[PDB]
Amino acid sequence: SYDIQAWKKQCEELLNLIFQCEDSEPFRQPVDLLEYPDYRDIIDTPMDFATVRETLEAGNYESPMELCKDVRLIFSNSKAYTPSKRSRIYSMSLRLSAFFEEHISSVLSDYKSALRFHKRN
Ligand SMILES: CCCCNC(=O)N1CCN(C(=O)c2ccc(C)o2)CC1
Repeated sequence: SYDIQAWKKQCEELLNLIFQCEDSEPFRQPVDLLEYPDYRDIIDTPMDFATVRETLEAGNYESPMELCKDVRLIFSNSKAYTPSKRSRIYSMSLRLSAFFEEHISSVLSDYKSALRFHKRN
């Protein structure tokens, strides 16, 4: 399965599944600084799933590893901003992270395998 370009549509489909998850609602658009006035005191690099989808559709990811780094930043931002491990929005992030990691692992493996096959000779 050595298609070097296959990751892009695989990531589009996984983003569609994440947008159908009720657990993604807080992560679909940038944090409102009006409602969370201290957000940018703590978070130096905002990230949301609409920004990830737009970056992918612009052709501004070279690899699924770059997309994976931005999605993991959504989750690390939620962990850094939460006042408690028992917060609603943080708990939604942990379930969504487990779902994302379960589905991205084959996308990364197949891409890296395809690149190794491309350089085989
Ligand atoms: C305007 C449409 C939604 C915008 N998102 C949004 O407001 N947030 C999601 C990110 N965030 C957190 O990760 C987080 C962790 C713990 C708590 C209370 O928030 C801050 C809130």
